[PDB]
Amino acid sequence: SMFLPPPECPVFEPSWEEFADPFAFIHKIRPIAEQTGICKVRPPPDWQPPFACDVDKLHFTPRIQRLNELEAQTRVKRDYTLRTFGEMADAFKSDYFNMPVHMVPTELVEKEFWRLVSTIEEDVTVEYGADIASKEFGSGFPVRDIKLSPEEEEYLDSGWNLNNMPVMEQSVLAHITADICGMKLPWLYVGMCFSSFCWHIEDHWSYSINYLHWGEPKTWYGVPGYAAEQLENVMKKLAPELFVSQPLHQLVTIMNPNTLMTHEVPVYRTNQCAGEFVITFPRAYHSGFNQGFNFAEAVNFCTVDWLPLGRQCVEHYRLLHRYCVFSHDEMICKMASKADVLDVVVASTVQKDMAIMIEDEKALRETVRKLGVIDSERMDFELLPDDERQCVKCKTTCFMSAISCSCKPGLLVCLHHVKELCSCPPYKYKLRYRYTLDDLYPMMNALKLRAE
Ligand SMILES: Cc1cc(C(=O)Nc2ccncc2)on1
Ligand SMILES: [Cl-]
Ligand SMILES: [Mn+2]
Ligand SMILES: [Zn+2]
Repeated sequence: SMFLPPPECPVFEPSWEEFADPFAFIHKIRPIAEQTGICKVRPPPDWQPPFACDVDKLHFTPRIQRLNELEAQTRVKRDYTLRTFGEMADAFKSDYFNMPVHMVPTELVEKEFWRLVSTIEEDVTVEYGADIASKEFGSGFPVRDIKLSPEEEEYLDSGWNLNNMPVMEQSVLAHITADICGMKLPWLYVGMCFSSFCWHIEDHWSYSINYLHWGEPKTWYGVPGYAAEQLENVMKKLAPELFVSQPLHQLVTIMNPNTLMTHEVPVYRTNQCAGEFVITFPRAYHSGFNQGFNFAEAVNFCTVDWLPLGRQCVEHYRLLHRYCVFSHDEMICKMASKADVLDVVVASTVQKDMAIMIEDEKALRETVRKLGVIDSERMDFELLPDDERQCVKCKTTCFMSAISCSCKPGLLVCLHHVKELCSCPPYKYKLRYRYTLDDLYPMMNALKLRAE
C-alpha cells in the first residue's frame, strides 16, 4: 500500500584490522555487496574524523530542484552560507511537517517523498549544494595547508579520507595524468529534506564511495550491477524521453523503487547516518533523497577488479554513441609504461587487459587494411584535447588508432567506423596509430615480468 520499502542493503562493521585497508576490505565484502549494488559501512567507533568548520565563512551557490517523478533533470554542472542554508532547510522541514525536525520518522519522510514526487498537484521545489572542493568550500576531511590538531593529522592520510582515494596505488584512476576533473576529485553535497539525486550509474562503471559527515540521514536505493539493463529497459518504456541522444546533458530521473520491483528489478535500500559510508559497486544504479540538513562528500574510484568492466563499459559507450570521460586504453598504456613501479597484483591485471586490447587492435588493423587503408603515421593522441579526438560516429575517445582523411581535415573515426568519415576512396585515408604491435608486446612483457 502507498509505498513498500525495499529490503535493506548489507551493513558492514569492520574491526580496526579489516578496516585499516579500504581496498582490502571492499574486496572482502564484494561478493556480498555486488548482489545488492549498494552497501553500508560503519567505521569502528574509534574512527572519528574531526569535522571542523565555521558555518559562516563557507559559502556556495544553490542549485534548484523540482520534485516530479519521471521528469527529466540534468546531472549537476543566489548564494548561501552553510549557516543560512542550514536555517532555510530546518525552517522548511519543520514547517512542512509542523514538527521539530528530529521528530519526523524517517519512514514518514520516505512515504512522503514518494507521495509528493508522484502527485503533480504539488509542486515542491528544494535547493541544494553540489560542487567539487574549492577555495570557498573545501573538503570536510583534513587536507594540507593552517596548522592542524594532533588528531586531525591522524586522519590526514587515512585510506578512508576521500581526498586520498584517487591517488592511492591500489586504485587505478590514480596514475591517470589526464585531468578527469569531475571524476578523480571528491564532490561536496549539502542536503535538505527531499533534495534528491536521480537514478544513475557512475561514469565508466566505476565504484563510488560516499561519506556522510554530519546532519540528518540520507536515504539510498540501489540495484545490483547485474540488473542494470533490466532497469534500463523498464525506464525506456515508462520514460522514453530520457533516452534521446545528447551532446554532459544526459537526462536522469526520479522513479519509484516499487515500480522497478513490480517489473522484477531487485532494489535495496538503506538510511545512511552521520559517520557512515555508502559504497556503490560497478554498473549499480542508485538514487535517493535527504531526510534533512546534512553534508556529504563522495568520490569515484577503480580497483583492479574493475579493469575488465572498464573495457566492457567503453565498448558499451561506443554502441550508445555515449562520450567517454577518459580513454581506457590510454590508461592501460600509461600503467604499462610505469610497469616497474607498479603494484604487482595490479600489474598482473593490467597485463590480462593489455592482452585483450592488443589482439582486438591487431584484428581491427587487419580489417582496415583490407578496406584499402594503406598509408599510416604514428600519432600522439594523448596530446590532443579529448574533444579533438572523438570518433565522429560513435564519439569514443581515440588513443590506440584512428582513421583520418585529407578530404575531411581534423575529423577522425575509430577503426570500427572507417566507412563513416567521408566519401573519398581508401587510399586517401590514413591510419593514425599510437603504437606499432612491435611497440606493444614489449610493454605487455614488462607487465608479465613485474607480475612474474
Ligand atoms: C541533492 C543532493 C544529492 C546528494 C548526493 O549525495 N548525491 C549523489 C549524486 C550522485 N551519486 C550519489 C549521490 O546530496 N544532496
Ligand atoms: Cl510533484
Ligand atoms: Mn552516484
Ligand atoms: Zn567510432
